[PDB]
Amino acid sequence: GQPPSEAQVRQAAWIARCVGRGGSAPLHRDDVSALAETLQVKEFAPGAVVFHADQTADGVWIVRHGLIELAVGSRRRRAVVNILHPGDVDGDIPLLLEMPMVYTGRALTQATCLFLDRQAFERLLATHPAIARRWLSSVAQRVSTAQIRLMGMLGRPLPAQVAQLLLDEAIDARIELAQRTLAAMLGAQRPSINKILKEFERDRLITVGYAVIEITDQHGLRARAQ
Amino acid sequence: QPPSEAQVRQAAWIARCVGRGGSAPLHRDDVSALAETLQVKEFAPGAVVFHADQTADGVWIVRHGLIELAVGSRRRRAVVNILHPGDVDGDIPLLLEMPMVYTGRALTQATCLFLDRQAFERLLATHPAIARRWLSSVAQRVSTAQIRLMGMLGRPLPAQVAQLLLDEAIDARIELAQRTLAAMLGAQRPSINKILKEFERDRLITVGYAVIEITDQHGLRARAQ
Ligand SMILES: [Cl-]
Repeated sequence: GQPPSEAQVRQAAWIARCVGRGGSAPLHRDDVSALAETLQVKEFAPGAVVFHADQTADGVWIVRHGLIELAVGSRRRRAVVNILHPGDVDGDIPLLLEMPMVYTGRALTQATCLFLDRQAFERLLATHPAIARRWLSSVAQRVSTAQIRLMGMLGRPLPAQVAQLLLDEAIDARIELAQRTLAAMLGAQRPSINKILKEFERDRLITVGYAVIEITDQHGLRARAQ
Repeated sequence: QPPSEAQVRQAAWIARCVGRGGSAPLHRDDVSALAETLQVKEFAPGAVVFHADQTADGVWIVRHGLIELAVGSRRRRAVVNILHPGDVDGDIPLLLEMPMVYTGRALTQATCLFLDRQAFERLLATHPAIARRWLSSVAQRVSTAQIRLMGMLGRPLPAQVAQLLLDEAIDARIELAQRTLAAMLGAQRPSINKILKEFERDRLITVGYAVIEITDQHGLRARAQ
């Protein structure tokens, strides 16, 4: 079929940069344990949908086991914008903003997610001050981190921006994003991005693979990021 | 000697996360109830309320007067925002354990209320409605800025300028230096100056000394695309 619009990809990608991670998790795993019988335990076969784009955020999802792919568009030509690992959290900030989810989460491997519905979420915050307080820290961290990344791109040459984006996205020196998605995140023309990546590759800074990019010279790439 | 473009840009976008009105974490009734908790600070014009690069050690609520937010040496200051009664600042850097990134100076006689770190934690620990409202407030304030930044991506500069003027306008008025407008867009003053003069020739805006008035909102929205 057809790929989603540049606008849809850009919006999904940057909003997906506010997901909760290890260092920014709103609940400790021990808090999660204590919520047993309140959290709903959901199992997912590979390929199964956890939540749908454009549907109201009606609770908080915690990844417990497996990997969850975040993507926008039709399955065949969807744009992957992120991957959630065990401990990661999504749904809470859009709930706080009374917004729908703007991408779809699907199990990439056999997965278990824990669901805190809206009512349970409100009750938790109304009754547990320490949990409310850590949630506030988490939200501040996650949204500010995204903002600061957008701010930092401004006023810099595009190759510096691409270099910086790769460095920021890399996990174990790997960026698992399509070139099209990188272009969308930077508001850049796709041929412009291709040429930069090709130059970085020629200069032995990166390797461009099958919708993944490998960093081969971190210090050299840091220099391009200025 | 002046602040750098990156300094101005950073301070300006951070200043766009100030809590105001519906987005403020404390409403007027909360502030009244916190009378014997909040420290009342009085200022004369030119007084420094808080300094760039200093540790955020509490939350500021403006009660009376106007507070100019700016970066750079005093003589070469770039103004990035004005706080008005009801505005709340300092809470996000406090939550992040980060420094203030701009200096607040009183423009007028001013009264600010200060909720120090210890009082802030005690409030959050004992007031569930204010704790829950703070959560939504931080999310809303920063996301609103995030959305403005996202919406600039890949757009032509004249549309960005038109959109920024529309977003900044209070009662059709924008009080920022052209160099600051340019820094917020990641651009240089001559580029912005050329665009504003063309907008002014088409009777969309009127341009003064660090002040722009919108005179044709429909026309300017058209340019914002
Ligand atoms: Cl491409």
